[PDB]
Amino acid sequence: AEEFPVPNGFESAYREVDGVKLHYVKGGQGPLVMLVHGFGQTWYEWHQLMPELAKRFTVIAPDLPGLGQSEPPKTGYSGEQVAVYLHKLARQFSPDRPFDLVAHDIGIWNTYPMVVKNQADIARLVYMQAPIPDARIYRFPAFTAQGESLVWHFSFFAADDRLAETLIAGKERFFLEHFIKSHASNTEVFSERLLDLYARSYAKPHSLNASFEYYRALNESVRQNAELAKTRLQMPTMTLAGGGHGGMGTFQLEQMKAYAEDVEGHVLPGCGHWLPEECAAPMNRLVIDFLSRGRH
Amino acid sequence: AEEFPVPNGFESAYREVDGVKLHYVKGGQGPLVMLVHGFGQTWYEWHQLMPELAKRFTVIAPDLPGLGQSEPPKTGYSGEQVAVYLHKLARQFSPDRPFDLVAHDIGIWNTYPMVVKNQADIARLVYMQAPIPDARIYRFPAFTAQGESLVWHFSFFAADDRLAETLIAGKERFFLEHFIKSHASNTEVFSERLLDLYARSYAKPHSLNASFEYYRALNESVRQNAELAKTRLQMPTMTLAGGGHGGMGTFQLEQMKAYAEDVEGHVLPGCGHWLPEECAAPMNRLVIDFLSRGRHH
Repeated sequence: AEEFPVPNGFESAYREVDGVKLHYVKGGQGPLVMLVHGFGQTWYEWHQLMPELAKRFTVIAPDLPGLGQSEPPKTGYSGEQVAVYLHKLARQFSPDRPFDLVAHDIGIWNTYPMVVKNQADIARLVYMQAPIPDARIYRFPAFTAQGESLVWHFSFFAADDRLAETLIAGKERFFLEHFIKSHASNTEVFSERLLDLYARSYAKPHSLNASFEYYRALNESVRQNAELAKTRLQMPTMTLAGGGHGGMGTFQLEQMKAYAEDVEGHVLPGCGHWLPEECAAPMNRLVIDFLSRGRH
Repeated sequence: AEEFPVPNGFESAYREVDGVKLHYVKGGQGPLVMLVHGFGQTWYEWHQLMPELAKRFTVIAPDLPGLGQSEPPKTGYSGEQVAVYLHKLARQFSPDRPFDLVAHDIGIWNTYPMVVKNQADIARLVYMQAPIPDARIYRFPAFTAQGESLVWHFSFFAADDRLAETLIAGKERFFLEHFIKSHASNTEVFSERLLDLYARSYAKPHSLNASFEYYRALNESVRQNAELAKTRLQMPTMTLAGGGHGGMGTFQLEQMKAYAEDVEGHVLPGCGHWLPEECAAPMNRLVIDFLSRGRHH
């Protein structure tokens, strides 16, 4: 059974990593690029970028532990714990060569520790639309002169008593449409058909719970990254952010400059949080061009 | 059927104000003190203070429009619109002398405009445990290094799509217990009986909606107050805030200093947000003493 349609020529498969069965979709030939999705979504957010990249790269897009068709992690949900699974998975397919990494939203949280701890394994890096967990996240506002803020959901999802799961259970389709569209500029791309696909996946009880456990571990990830960030990233990096409603704007690049020696950033106008869907043509172009500076 | 038990010597009653039927509980004799409750609660949060205060004052505790047993407003939920109802209600009972005002949480939002526009009508003012709506509210953090922050609910409640009503319906008791305890230092004061009473009240569909419409009007109230605040408050003012988990700390007095010429403040250690319940005895004493410096009975 497949929660989302696999693009022609790709395979849907599983790989046991440290006792956790991870789902992924893989296609193409050449050096490896791993694409890591974020909250509210699965590997499928990459499905329009994957065929283009696969003309030059071996592309793998896993489901984060507990989300999509991947089993929950056995260690924990902090960035350092989850990054182990993702690093080992990539190195199964690229054991003797560095690979490229693209990550969106909490895909950043779940990959930054393995990037900084294994810099020689990462050829090039693309991060989009979320802060790396650090003290800057405590400076975002709870409420803005326009209304709900970009990251008030951090508190909602991290609250104890299983607050978010208890309220959202049975209402997952309603909640996800509101969450996605409230963070979008080009809302029209989120058809009811596409929203049904994403909602059915994260409504699995273990996936709804896994979604919020990433936020329950966020302060631990901040504490982890305070130590790890004493070492700057040395490989070529690109950041992307939306310039429209729901976008991180200039924050994405400005934070990354504290982390990376070699970084270029782009703000995409008229685009919010969901870059692969809201602004597929310019985002795909930027990613393909940046990764194609390396060998393929 | 009363939603909450009425203290001995008090009456539960209704008055029509601008076509809206407002519920209140009233007792005592002497100059008028109006006590205005906040989110998650009703007039009943004042039920321990009211009999003490009624020894020297006429005490009235209304339900905010749409909450408790009061009809929703027919104008809107911004501070300036709601304050009209509360001002006119007070004037029905104290038309010839200024009255005192005590407000908690969004009771502040719903009274500040009528205080600033009708200062001759306000003898003394007590505000506790919420910012006056102004630009300062945009500085509170979305998330903290210890977990959820004090006012992320501003965004949750103001969200469109009836986000809050839709997620909380069928879970009203669960949500209110979490909200109260996450903003409290002393949770033991909230018995199962008391939580049941508050949950049943705000679970009424029009009251659940009304609860969040106050927040959907919050930016409008901020914009209204930006004009109103050009006139400082001149009456004696006291602020109270909790010093414990859920409390506003020094923020309450420090904000009020920008609004009021004559202001004193107290921070109560070991108390969170729900001062009339968490720290009833010292809160009651401070209010009674502050109001009894003025003329009473």
